[PDB]
Amino acid sequence: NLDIIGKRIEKIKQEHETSWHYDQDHPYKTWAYHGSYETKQTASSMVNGVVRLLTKPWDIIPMVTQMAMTFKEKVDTRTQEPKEGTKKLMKITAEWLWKELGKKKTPRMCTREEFTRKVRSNAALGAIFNKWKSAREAVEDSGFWELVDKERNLHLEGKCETCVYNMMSRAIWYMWLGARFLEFEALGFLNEDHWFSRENSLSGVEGEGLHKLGYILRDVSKKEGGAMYADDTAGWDTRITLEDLKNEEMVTNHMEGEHKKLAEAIFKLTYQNKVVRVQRPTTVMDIISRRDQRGSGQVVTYGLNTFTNMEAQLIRQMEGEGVFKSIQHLTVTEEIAVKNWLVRVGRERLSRMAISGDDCVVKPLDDRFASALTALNDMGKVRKDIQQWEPSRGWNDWTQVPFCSHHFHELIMKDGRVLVVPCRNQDELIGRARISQGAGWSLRETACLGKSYAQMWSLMYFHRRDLRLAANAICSAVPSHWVPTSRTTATHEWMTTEDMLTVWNRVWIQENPWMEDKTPVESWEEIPYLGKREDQWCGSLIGLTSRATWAKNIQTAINQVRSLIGNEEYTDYMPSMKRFRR
Ligand SMILES: [Zn+2]
Ligand SMILES: [Zn+2]
Repeated sequence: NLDIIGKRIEKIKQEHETSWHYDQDHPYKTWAYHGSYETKQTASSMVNGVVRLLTKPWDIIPMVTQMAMTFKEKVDTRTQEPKEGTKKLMKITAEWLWKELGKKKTPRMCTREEFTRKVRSNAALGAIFNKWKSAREAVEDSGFWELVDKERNLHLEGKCETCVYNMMSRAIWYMWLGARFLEFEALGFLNEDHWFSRENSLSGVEGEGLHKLGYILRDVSKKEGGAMYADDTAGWDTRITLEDLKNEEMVTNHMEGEHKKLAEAIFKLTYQNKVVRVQRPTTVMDIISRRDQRGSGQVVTYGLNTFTNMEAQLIRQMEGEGVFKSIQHLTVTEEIAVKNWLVRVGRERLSRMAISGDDCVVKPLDDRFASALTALNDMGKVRKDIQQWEPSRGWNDWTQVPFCSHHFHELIMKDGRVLVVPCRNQDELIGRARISQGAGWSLRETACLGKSYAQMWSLMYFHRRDLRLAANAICSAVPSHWVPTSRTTATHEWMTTEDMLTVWNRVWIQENPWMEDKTPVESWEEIPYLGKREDQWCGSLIGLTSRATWAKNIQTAINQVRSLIGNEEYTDYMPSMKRFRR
C-alpha cells in the first residue's frame, strides 16, 4: 500500500502545495482516493479532405459521416479474487506457458539506441509532452537521461518517484516519456523479439499481417474438432486480476542480473500498484491508486493480454475435455492430470487457437467447450452480450468467423490459384480513411495520409470494386513521388513509394507460404474481385446511380484535388482498370 505509492503521491502534492485538499464528494468507490489540486485543459477527429473529395457518394451515408462526429464508468468496477482451484490452474498453466515461449527465445534489455530510433520513426508510444516540446526533442537531450538514470537507480533500490498514469470501450493511460523508456527497457523484448509470433507461440499472430490472418484461420479449420468459437470479453483490460498480474510477472523467472531487477520493479511498482491522475470537471486533478486491472504501455499491454488470453483459453479447453471437475479446489491427482495434459497435448491445443490480445478464435476438440464456463467466469473473463451461464454459439464456416475486426473470403484467381483475403463492412473502411488524428496538418501531409489509405486498400482490399477505384483515384490525385505518412504506425507493406503491383506480387505470390505456383501477375486485370452480390453484402455501392456517376466522372474529381494541391508531377492510374483502359 502507501509505502510503495507514498513517494509518488508526496512528490505530486508538493508541486501543487498551493492547491491540495481531500474533497469529501469524490466519485471513487473501487479506486483508493488520496487528494486533489487545480488544473484547466481538454484532440477530437478532423476530416481528411483529400479522401472525402474522392469519395463523394459516401457524403450521404450516415455510417460513414457519423464516424467523423463527437466506459470510464467501467474503469470504476471491481473483480472478485478467483477460487483456490482457479488460482492453481492459472499458476500451473502460466508456469508451463512462459517455459514454452522461452524454449527458443532469450529475454534481454532493450536499449536507449532502440527507443531513440522508435520515437525518431514515429511509433504511438502514448507519452505526455512539461519540460521539452515533443518526444523527438527529449530523446536528443542528456538531462532527460539523468531523470531516467535517477528513476532507474530508484527501481534497483525497489522504490518509485515519477512513474504515474494519466487517464483520458477504451481509455488511454499516457505516462511521461521516461516511465515509457523504463517499461520498454524491461519488457520491450516481448514485442521487439516476436515472443507472440505464430512460429514461437503457436496461438499468436504478432507480426503475421492481415494478408496471413485468413490463411491462419483456414489452417485452424483443417483440424478435427468442434465449431470455431470467438467469444469477446466485456472490457478485457478492466477484468485483469492481481492474480493475472502475478502470473504475468513469472516471465522474470527467466531473466537475470540487472534485467531481472528492472523487470521485477516494473511489475511490482507500476503494474501491481498504480498511481493515476484523472481530470474531474466538478477542473481538479484527482490522485487515485489501485492494485489490479491493466495499465501498461499499449505494446506491452498487447503482449501480456495475448499471454493471459492464451492461458485462459487453454484452461477453458481443459474444462471442456473434463481434465478437472471443480474450480473450488484442485485435488493432487487433478494437478498431475493438468500438468500431464499440458506436456502431452498443450502445443497441439495452442495450435487450435488464433489469439491477438483480448481477441481469440478457438477450434476445440469438440462442442463441450461451448458450455465450459465455470473457470472462464471465475477468472473474471465474462463474455460480452450473452448471459453468464448461456452456452457459446460457435461458427461452422471459417469464412464467417470474426477476428481482428475482419472476416476472410476465399477468392479464386482466373488461373485457379487461391487467395484468402481480409474484409470488413466497406462503410467502416471509408469512414476511417476520412479521419485525420491531431491538428496542424499541411495539405501535403493530409494528401500523404490519404495515399497511405489508398495503398493499403490496393494491397488488402483490392477485391472490393469501390476501394480499387477510390485507391486508383487517390494515387492519381496525389503527386506520384510524395511519400505515404501515418502518425501512429501488423506489417505495413503499403508504406513505400515502390510500385503497388510489385508489392502485390511480393505479398500475395512470392512471400506467400500458401501459394505453391510463384508465376508473377503481369497486370491489375489478372487480380480478381469478390462476386458482385458478395461485394454488395459487404457494403459496396455498385448498382447505385450515385456510384455510377462517381465512377464515370472520376477524372473530374481527380482534377479538382490536383488543382487544390497545385502544379506537381501526377500519374494517371485509372487505365490500370478495364473500364478506363479506353
Ligand atoms: Zn518509477
Ligand atoms: Zn466481406
